Amino acid sequence: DEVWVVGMGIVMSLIVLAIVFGNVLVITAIAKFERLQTVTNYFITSLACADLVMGLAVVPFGAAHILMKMWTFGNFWCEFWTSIDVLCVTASIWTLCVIAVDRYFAITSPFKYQSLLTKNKARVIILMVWIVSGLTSFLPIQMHWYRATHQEAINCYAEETCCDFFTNQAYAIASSIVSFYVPLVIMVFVYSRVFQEAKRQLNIFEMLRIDEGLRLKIYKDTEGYYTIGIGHLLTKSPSLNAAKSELDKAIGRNTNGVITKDEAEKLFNQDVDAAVRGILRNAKLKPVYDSLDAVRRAALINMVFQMGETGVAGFTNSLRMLQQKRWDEAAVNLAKSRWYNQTPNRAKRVITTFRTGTWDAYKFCLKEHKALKTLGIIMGTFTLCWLPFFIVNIVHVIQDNLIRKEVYILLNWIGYVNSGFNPLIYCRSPDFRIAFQELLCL
Ligand SMILES: CC(C)CCC[C@@H](C)[C@H]1CC[C@H]2[C@@H]3CC=C4C[C@@H](O)CC[C@]4(C)[C@H]3CC[C@]12C
Ligand SMILES: Cc1ccc(OC[C@@H](O)[C@H](C)NC(C)C)c2c1CCC2
Repeated sequence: DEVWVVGMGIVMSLIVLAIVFGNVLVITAIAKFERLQTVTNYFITSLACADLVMGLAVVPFGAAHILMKMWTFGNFWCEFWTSIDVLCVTASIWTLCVIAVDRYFAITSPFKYQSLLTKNKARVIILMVWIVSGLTSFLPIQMHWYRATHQEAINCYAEETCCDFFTNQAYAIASSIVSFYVPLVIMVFVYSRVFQEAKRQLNIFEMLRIDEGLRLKIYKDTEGYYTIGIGHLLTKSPSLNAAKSELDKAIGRNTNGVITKDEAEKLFNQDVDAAVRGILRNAKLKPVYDSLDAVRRAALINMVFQMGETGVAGFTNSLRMLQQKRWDEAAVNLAKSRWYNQTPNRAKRVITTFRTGTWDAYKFCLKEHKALKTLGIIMGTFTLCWLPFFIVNIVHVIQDNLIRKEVYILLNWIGYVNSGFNPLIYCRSPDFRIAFQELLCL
């Protein structure tokens, strides 16, 4: 009825507007801020382009097809529109598969979080995805290879006002597997390894980068002591000059209370090295360290880094039970300390690491790991929005009379609405957040 059509009209207009605004913003943000011109964001540009082309050239014509209950745009635009629709989905899922693979080679390289690809190579990859997926999208449609031979389909082909996507089973099966299932299966398989590797490759340096933070200017501790870099304690003296001298001495140049990322990592290495040397020189800590596994050793190094060899050595009953592998018993004693009261968020992560012997407490804490999670969210949400439609479509092939037109259209629009979601997910990135407020003049 009238109220449903007008109400449907408003909702669809907002979907078209949300997709277009959101995706133009992404493209603009990457194009204007150099810090965002990265290989990963070049693939995100490929994905935002598909979503923009979806939002501008696909969804408005689909909306008009639903509202008008017919196709008023002619047979040529009908086949062309359908081809663009398929291209936008094929290109998107292959771009996500490329991201997964790129992230895999990155995490399994000594560079860890940087692409092994150059921007030129990445551009050529994107161009290859779009050309190939465009060839597999447009050719079977223009050539009419997709066409079904039943009368309901045949009548619809000859009718200029009918643009119902009737396809033969071989086309529906073949194009779905190659254009959607194969890249999806590879993406989910490869990206689960990326996540596995980020947890597996967690070390003491990332653990402390997480706990201590990074500051290139002098700041105050929890104890209010002058610090810089990754928890590098400068002096217990309440003089900023005393902190500045000690800094100038450490680095070996006129720092003026500021250091480089190169200098921050340099001090950090010495500190972590000293913590380990201090453990190996302590009679009370060395047997505890020898009995611990790789992960738990990092938790112990962390404590020595924060409190010092002597401080940790005082936890005589905890250390005894760490040695005796009585983790939950050690955890209780460690919780019943001044250390836990002073730094509860850090202590709980360290205590958890001692209990589990895993990195689950440091899961998605690093900014690079947070970027990986964001990319996983993009992939997970695309899959959730498109898979019900693709399953129902390949089930309509096996069992002809499954569910009706209204369910088929609904599930396609679930997929469509995904083109509007990605700009909101990039809001997770602080770099993207700043870019947006800058472009939106907020
Ligand atoms: C209907 C069809 C033909 C239109 C498809 C639009 C085409 C022209 C778009 C979609 C995705 C686009 C690419 C998206 C990603 C990048 C990375 C960017 O840093 C340089 C350009 C480049 C390589 C774009 C070139 C143009 C491109 C291939
Ligand atoms: C290879 C491939 C790629 C994308 C697909 O769905 C997109 C879907 O919005 C369809 C085209 N829209 C109709 C409402 C026109 C499909 C295939 C195979 C059939 C379904």
